[PDB]
Amino acid sequence: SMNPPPPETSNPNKPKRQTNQLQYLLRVVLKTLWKHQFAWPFQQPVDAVKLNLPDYYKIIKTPMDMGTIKKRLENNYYWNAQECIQDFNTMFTNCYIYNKPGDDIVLMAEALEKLFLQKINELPTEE
Ligand SMILES: CC(=O)NCCCCn1c2c(c3ccccc31)C(=O)NCC2
Repeated sequence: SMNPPPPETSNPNKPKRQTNQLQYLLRVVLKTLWKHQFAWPFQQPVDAVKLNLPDYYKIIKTPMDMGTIKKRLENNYYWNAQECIQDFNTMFTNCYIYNKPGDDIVLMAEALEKLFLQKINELPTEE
């Protein structure tokens, strides 16, 4: 029923790159999803305490959220686009794994994931 530490957003000994696909992931993908009317449940780690979800971190062992992803992008945590794409997919999958099918939160994730897929379909070829 307690919150775990959040996912890592800083690690000096992880090698890093700043690149055109990662720049698109920030400027196009993350920013598109972040501004959406259904983004708010996804903008920070799940607070299982305040939200009264004592089983959340029993079920979800790979937490991920857009606040973490935004920090990772802005703070140059990633080596490649696939790492970031994986974080988005983990976020969506967690939502579908935890929640009751058909609930509002699932519909919210689906709306964001539709846009995610639309944007990553046009991920640029690397420079
Ligand atoms: C991103 C994520 O999966 N968070 C965990 C659930 C957070 C609490 N919560 C819920 C619903 C919901 C809807 C909107 C915000 C928070 C919500 C809803 O539809 N079913 C009940 C749970």
